[PDB]
Amino acid sequence: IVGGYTCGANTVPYQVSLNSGYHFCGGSLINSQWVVSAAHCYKSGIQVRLGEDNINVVEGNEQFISASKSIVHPSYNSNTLNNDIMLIKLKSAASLNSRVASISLPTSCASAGTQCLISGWGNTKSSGTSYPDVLKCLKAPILSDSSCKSAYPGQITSNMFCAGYLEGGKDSCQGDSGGPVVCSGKLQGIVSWGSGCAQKNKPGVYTKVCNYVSWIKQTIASN
Ligand SMILES: COc1ccccc1-c1cc([C@@H](CC(=O)[O-])C(=O)[O-])cc(-c2nc3cc(C(N)=[NH2+])ccc3[nH]2)c1[O-]
Ligand SMILES: [Ca+2]
Repeated sequence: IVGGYTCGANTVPYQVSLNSGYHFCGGSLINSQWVVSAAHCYKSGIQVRLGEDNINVVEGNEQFISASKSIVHPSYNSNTLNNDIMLIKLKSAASLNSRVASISLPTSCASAGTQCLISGWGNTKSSGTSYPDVLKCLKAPILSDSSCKSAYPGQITSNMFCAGYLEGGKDSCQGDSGGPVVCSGKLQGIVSWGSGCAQKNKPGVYTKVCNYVSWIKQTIASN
């Protein structure tokens, strides 16, 4: 997250770190046994780390659980990143509490202008890598479709939306992929891609979760 601030330990109880010997992507806890993340963060040997804050020190409240299965959306296209969503079922349920809680799925899509909270342990620099130890937060609005399409002509599908700042300096970045974009207490987006990080006129692009609600529910139901 570039241009963000320290969230404060466990202030974002639904955030998870996907670890394969190191933190590589974020994710959102949606029920005690399932997490939603991005399809391009898929790999085997994933351990889900809940209740985290400083990812390099155990401080307490952390729960490490291996993933049972990862279900990448069947229509996920790696070249366009269309349908960049994945469900990971945990080997055992997490114990929910105030530091580990699920987030709600939406009932409507959100409008441009809605303000959301984006978090992650991704790069904090737009030029070079600087990965933090604690969770970073950023408040960003959803942009209109015309501003999104002007920024990325021919690269935005109806399963994506843009959020951020056209002037640059504040944005999500690599390492943040798979994590949450929460607006009015609902999971509306998944950190997916962007051109560089926090570059002028190149906002973050997010998976439009409201379009996968029925799929999430059905897929969780049948598994
Ligand atoms: C397939 O790529 C990945 C697989 C697993 C984990 C991260 C990535 C991933 C990789 C890479 C690097 C790879 C490198 O240089 O090492 C690449 O290909 O540009 C970038 C991202 C990434 N960039 C991002 C930029 C933004 C943004 N708001 N501007 C948001 C999410 C991003 N995720 C990103 O999500
Ligand atoms: Ca820790």
